[PDB]
Amino acid sequence: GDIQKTYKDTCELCHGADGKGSEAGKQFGVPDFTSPDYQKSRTDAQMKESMTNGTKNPNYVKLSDLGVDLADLDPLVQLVRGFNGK
Ligand code: HEC
Repeated sequence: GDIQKTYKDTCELCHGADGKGSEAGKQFGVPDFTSPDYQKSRTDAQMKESMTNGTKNPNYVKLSDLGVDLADLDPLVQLVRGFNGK
């Protein structure tokens, strides 16, 4: 549905259809969302902080700069969690 469409349209280019990082995402330095070790290293609040505020890393565009509806943040975090263990 709508959240999966948003992921396909403005996240998958970097994060990949499998969450592991496309060739582009690996060039930019995405994490591996399928890694259980990566997943458990971040709380949901920490993910949301990065997505809302940006990080120290100049390669990461905060999601409001991508134009993403702020109401999509929580479901996008849940979608990212969905890659865990795949
Ligand atoms: C390339 C241009 C990207 C697009 C489009 C999106 N993301 Fe991304 N993301 C990217 C990088 C290079 C990184 C790591 C380095 C950094 O920029 O900070 C990330 C990181 C994330 C994370 C992890 C945050 C954490 O605290 O561990 C999440 C949860 C994330 N990205 C989600 C995400 C979503 C939902 C996107 C579409 C709306 C999206 N990203 C786009 C690179 C790129």
